[PDB]
Amino acid sequence: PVYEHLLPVNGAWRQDVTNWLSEDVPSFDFGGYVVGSDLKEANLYCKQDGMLCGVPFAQEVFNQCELQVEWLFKEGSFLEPSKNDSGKIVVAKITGPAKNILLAERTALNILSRSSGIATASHKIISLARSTGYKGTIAGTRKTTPGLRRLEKYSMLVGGCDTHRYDLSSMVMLKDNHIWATGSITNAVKNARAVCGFAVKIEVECLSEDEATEAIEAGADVIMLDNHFLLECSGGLNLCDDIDIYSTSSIHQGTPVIDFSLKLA
Amino acid sequence: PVYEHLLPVNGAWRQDVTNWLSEDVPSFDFGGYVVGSDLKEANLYCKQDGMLCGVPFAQEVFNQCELQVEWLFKEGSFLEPSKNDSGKIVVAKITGPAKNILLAERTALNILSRSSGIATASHKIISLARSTGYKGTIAGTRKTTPGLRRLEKYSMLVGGCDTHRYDLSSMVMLKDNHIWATGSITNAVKNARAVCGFAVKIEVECLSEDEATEAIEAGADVIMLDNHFLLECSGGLNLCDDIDIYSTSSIHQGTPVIDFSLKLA
Amino acid sequence: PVYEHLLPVNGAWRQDVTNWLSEDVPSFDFGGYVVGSDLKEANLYCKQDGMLCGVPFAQEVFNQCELQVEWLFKEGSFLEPSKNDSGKIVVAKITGPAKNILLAERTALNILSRSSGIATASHKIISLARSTGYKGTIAGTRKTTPGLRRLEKYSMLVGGCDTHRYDLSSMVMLKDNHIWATGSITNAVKNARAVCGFAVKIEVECLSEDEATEAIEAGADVIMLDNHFLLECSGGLNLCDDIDIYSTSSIHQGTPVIDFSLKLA
Amino acid sequence: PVYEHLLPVNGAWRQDVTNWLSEDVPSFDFGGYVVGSDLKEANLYCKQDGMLCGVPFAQEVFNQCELQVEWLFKEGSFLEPSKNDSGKIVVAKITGPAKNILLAERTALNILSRSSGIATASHKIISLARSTGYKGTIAGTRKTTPGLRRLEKYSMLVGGCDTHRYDLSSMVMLKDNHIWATGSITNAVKNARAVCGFAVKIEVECLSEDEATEAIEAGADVIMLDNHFLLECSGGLNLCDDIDIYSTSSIHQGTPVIDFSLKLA
Amino acid sequence: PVYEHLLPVNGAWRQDVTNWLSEDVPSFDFGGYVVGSDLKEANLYCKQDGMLCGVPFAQEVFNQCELQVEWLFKEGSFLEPSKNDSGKIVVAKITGPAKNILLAERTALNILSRSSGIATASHKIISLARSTGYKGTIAGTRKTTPGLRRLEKYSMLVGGCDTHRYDLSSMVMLKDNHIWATGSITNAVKNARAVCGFAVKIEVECLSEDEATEAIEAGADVIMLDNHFLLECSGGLNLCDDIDIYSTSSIHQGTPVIDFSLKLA
Amino acid sequence: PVYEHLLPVNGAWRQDVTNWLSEDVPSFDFGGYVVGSDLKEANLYCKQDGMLCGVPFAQEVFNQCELQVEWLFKEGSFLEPSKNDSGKIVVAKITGPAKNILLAERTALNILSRSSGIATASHKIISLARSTGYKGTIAGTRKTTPGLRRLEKYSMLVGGCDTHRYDLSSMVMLKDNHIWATGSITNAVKNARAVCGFAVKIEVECLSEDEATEAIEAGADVIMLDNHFLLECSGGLNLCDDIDIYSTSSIHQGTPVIDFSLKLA
Ligand SMILES: O=C(O)c1cccnc1C(=O)O
Ligand SMILES: O=C(O)c1cccnc1C(=O)O
Ligand SMILES: O=C(O)c1cccnc1C(=O)O
Ligand SMILES: O=C(O)c1cccnc1C(=O)O
Ligand SMILES: O=C(O)c1cccnc1C(=O)O
Ligand SMILES: O=C(O)c1cccnc1C(=O)O
Repeated sequence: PVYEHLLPVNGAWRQDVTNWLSEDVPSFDFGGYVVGSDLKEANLYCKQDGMLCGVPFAQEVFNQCELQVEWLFKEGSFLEPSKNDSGKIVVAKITGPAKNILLAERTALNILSRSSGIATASHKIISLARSTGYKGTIAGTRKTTPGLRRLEKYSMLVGGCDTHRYDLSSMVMLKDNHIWATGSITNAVKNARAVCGFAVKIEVECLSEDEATEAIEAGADVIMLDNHFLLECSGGLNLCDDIDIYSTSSIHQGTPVIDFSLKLA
Repeated sequence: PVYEHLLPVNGAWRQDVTNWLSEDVPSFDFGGYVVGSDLKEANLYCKQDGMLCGVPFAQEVFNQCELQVEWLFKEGSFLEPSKNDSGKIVVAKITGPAKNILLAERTALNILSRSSGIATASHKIISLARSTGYKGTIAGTRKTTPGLRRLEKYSMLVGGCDTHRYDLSSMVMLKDNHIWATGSITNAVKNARAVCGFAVKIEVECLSEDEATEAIEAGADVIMLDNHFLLECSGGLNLCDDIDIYSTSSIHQGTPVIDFSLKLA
Repeated sequence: PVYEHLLPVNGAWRQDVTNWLSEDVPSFDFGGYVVGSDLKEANLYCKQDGMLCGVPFAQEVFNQCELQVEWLFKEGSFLEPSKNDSGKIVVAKITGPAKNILLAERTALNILSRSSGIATASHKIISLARSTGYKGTIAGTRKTTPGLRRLEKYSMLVGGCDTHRYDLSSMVMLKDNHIWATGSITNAVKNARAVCGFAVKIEVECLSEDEATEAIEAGADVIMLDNHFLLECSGGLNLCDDIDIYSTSSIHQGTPVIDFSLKLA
Repeated sequence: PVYEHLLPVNGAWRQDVTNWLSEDVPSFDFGGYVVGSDLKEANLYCKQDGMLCGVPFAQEVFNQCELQVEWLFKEGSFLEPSKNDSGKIVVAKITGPAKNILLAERTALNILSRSSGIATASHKIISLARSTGYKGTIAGTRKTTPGLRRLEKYSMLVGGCDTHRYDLSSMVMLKDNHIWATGSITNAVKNARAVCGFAVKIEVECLSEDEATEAIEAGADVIMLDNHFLLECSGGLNLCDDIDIYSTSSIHQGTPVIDFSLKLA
Repeated sequence: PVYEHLLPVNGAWRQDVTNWLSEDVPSFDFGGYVVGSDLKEANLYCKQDGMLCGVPFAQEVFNQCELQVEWLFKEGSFLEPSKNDSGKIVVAKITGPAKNILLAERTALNILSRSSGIATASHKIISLARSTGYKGTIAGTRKTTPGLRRLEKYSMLVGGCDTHRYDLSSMVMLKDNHIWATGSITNAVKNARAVCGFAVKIEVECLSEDEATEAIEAGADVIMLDNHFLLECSGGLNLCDDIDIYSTSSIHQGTPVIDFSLKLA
Repeated sequence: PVYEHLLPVNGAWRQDVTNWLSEDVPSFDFGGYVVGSDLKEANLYCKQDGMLCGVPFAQEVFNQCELQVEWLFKEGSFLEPSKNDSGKIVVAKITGPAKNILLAERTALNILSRSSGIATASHKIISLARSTGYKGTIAGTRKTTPGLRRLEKYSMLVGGCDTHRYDLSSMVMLKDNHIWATGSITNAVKNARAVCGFAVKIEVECLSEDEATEAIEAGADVIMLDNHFLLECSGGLNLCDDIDIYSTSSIHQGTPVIDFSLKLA
């Protein structure tokens, strides 16, 4: 299958791209005026070892800037301009009006560098906590960048990690707050089920044995223990027991970026 | 003066906040339904040493969620839950309907953690390259997070760094591409000036002495040398000559985040 | 003429379609990922006797999903999968990437089923109150579905009914409230005329003879009697006098839908 | 608990309300000009037996129109202006500028009538298929009105029915198309799981015994048979076996509306 | 009555105001930062003889900038800082944070100056072509400023002129193009009526006697002769016969502006 | 170079065009329905002496209306249908469906007439104050039409004038208000510099010699005297000293329009 197929042929994400362009050009593009529309050739370079990600997003930028691109690598590929036989690697060839190329450049690179960084960190962590023989899964969180959740979750997936719940409208996640708000884990879970129904899972964060057990009997689908049913521990950075899920914002939040660059022939 | 005064009482940034809420709740807030509207008290905790930033943005989230907040620290303050007399520090007191608090929580914390992280890195770098006795300035770049430029530039400022140019509609930045596109640095600069006028500066990236010098005579306001007029070097991470500006995406891109948390009494 | 020509080649209605897609895919299209982009063939089936409507809207969905469609029937056609020689009727042939077809499907069918239902009810009512020899017109109301007024009014037209006034900015409709608000029907009508001018008609709802008559002398273009000038009665469902207009939300509000389906070869 | 708490204090749904107002007043409100701003009193009447629904939405309309409202009944209440001791029932008291009341009126009533209709049909069906002693659940579909999904799903809930899956980004629903697209139910389910992860359920539509059984072994959470795991039958209108879920668009699509009205004192 | 009552308490026009603010502050308001939030007093001055218009729009700007304003003159008032006992006239008193006042200033004044200019020209023309004893009406056109139609039409009204048709969805206006497109004025008018219905008027532009007459018999509501039924001539700037309407873009297009200013105490 | 290259291949300005179309067709295009889609030919005529401007904007309208256009003159060309060998001049040839041409017409002409008017006035003023031998520049202001700033600034440029500062986020412009708000011009300028940095110029309005001089020493880039550093006088309409900049809203605000028309063959 193809990850980019997760993105609907059309939807709000394409308008996100348009807005990112507008964010860069509130009025006029002075540089585009001085450079002109002569057709030009350009290479997109990857200048740091890491996994390529964000291809469909960068491509949408290129599409809206009316350029012709040819990717030399499939998304998800691990690149290693490690050699520095030049120190970098051409991952795409671009053609189009000079101004159009220089306009798409920074926005496109801002997407690739950040999406690749998340993917790279996600992959490092799962493969790492694979190599121990762990069979469970490593998941993300909701601690995403404001306005950039679709892109970052998508990058988690390409990295080989679980996204965990997309938002607050997806899997219900109950805590102590909700628990004694209704009287007991049972009530909290029953009221959650009363509105989410069968199509969506309910997860309850516990801290003891009994607590977990009443949640199970209440109908909870997941139980978070935190630092018929699945088990999850959250926070854990460097431990692997035989829990089903380990959640950590480490694969997506505050991660290093993968450097890219673009140059006209 | 007050940094938050840079933000217009009303504009698109407030709609950005609304959209960040919508990004978290596409349909229903199941948890808000189970917890209810009973008034509750909550403390916002800073769990890592660093500079507080993003206050006006987090406050807008709280405002739209109809809550009452009292900040215990001015924005720009360096916090040091270093002590772990508890390991954390209450930076704000919040009151309002249970559901409203839990709805604002993740979005508000996603803003603070990232804005504080950028501020903290920005401050570390300038103060560092201060301590050497350098009198010039440290600036950022355009390698910002897509859709989050206002917030990140704002954080650079609070950190004590220069934002550098906001976008492509602000200071013109000419390169080799534009240069031989018109015939010479002089032409590129003349065509740029022809459209940007007197109100906006023109910066030309050079690589030699003469080049710099023709740019100066052409009317360039800044000259980038890269790895009446000002001088700037770009890339430099760990060197301080007596240049006027040192640009590096290090103070804002791929920076660690500062951990925060929120808990109901 | 062609009804779909009422829709401007470009305007907000096309953005409505985009938003309907986003409403169905807030994050990822998991099914589109599992099915892939292989080209596929598909038939759009009409599974209930009724008039075909909403063609230009369904087509916009197909266009944005980048598919190739061929309609086998003109909009406004009465279909009668009455036969159940199969029980259904292929009204369109579609081709395109598997994922793209399944993405457009539900949204496209939600449009056709509802637009056809309105058209079908509208047609049934006018033709019915035709067959009596009535020469006047049957009109709709403003009791449309929130956010879907353009589509429903358009469907009323295809059905052979009058839309009546599109909104509150179109024909002025005065009631008792406005009447004694100024002192008399004459004043209400004079103040309405004072702002709407000659380009827009003024309608006054009366309940007696004199009332109607003062409205006529005041300059009213239409007089509603309700359960140089035209006459209208509103509410009436099952009566036909020689009034000019009979208004009823029955041709568009709370009407049955016409079932459609889509299947890949 | 309170159903309206499912709605986030702020999000896109409130902007939906604003747009519904704009849809009614593209330019000027001639009637509002003739009536004026004098404070007025108004009663909201329910003129048909059915369940009250859409309260938070109608209230948002009233809020944006700056009016004061007092609801005489809790949402979810079954009303029976059956008596026609007057034939109707005051469900809310409104106060505010004349023009503001008449502006909110049609939009507010268009919401109540349709939301109550859906709720009423939903309730009739579950209670009905309750009375047989059926312990399973009755669910809706994705055949919602374009642009009005949040409101209609919300109404399904108030009616006492399950919403079923909200959209295509929520529970994965695999069919034959996806099945042989990968080679087997097992593959389809494995690829779906590969992208949706543990937080979201996977449902597979089958037509035989074995098929169901391979889906179960593949990891499917639900199995649709259509006309550890749950079972669902879809289409069924008037049959109740001991399946877990019965899906039908009947509780929300093409349902009669509940008539309301508003009158100034 | 009050003209500002034509504007719905809430709708897109208020979002237009927000966007006008964003158009002025894409990133930061440097001046607002240097001036601060200290409360200040300010007078809004009218520096040129003309009619005051655009009050509700300027007020919305002030409202969104959270200021307190007191208008010293009703909208529609003719001002004559003719005296230059100072040369200007305080039309409003404003109070609020320094930064908030200076932010609203230019946008608010850009609205008043242009709306007053249109009103002033509109009034000059009708009063002028009043003074001749003409009893007909002077109307505008569709040659409005892109994106500013609501404001300019509204200003035409305050000036004492007819707006003429608001847009292409309001009164149908047929020309030769449409006429021979169907075969004859009769056909064009019949097809127009077939879609616009009774609620909207149809206007046909003629150039001869017979032409006018067939339009009348076809059902046209207005007949334009251009350089039961009404008559209109379009273009005419400096002629008054006993036609009903004289259309000219002169009252709104390319009109001088009325100068205003704002100063802090 | 080409002025239209200042506009980004894609951004908000293209959405502005879409909205201008929606502003003209809130519901249906009755005329487009009566005229049909038959291909037609059309000439765009310039009926008044002046400079052609707004070409890229009018072209976007034509593009969205799916038409084929051929401009007979480069933007910036001075036209002189002075001859009235016919009285007008074909500046563009258009082809496409009848309805599509008539839909784009008014919006396209509203853009050309106003953009050309601004350009024409801008050119008249600079060339005029050229002919005196003045070597400085003539600039505009921020007194632009709400929502139409990009278009009007762009027109100023084509006219041969300086735009002056685009908005409040571009060059800082300090006044007395800001000056004594901090204690002195020096403080105001220092606080402005503290937030705008090196990339953006600071302008201070003075009224005396010393004042100018302290601003210069404070670091101001421009000094406005009003009715290393540059000098500017603002207001001046009919005086030319050897100042660097003369600002006047006369080249863009309240300027006459250049009449255009469109006719089908
Ligand atoms: O909310 C979540 O989805 C989540 C899931 C696992 C761990 N943390 C979180 C969080 O965002 O705090
Ligand atoms: O473009 C800029 O503003 C910029 C300024 C200095 C260094 N880098 C950049 C960049 O974004 O590549
Ligand atoms: O308002 C209208 O257009 C209308 C016209 C006829 C009958 N009812 C209505 C209504 O919406 O209540
Ligand atoms: O897609 C769904 O969610 C759905 C669920 C059950 C029955 N039908 C459908 C449908 O929309 O066709
Ligand atoms: O179209 C109109 O409404 C109109 C009405 C009268 C005169 N001109 C026009 C025009 O815009 O060309
Ligand atoms: O604000 C400006 O940019 C400006 C610049 C020069 C003269 N006036 C102004 C103004 O808008 O009042």
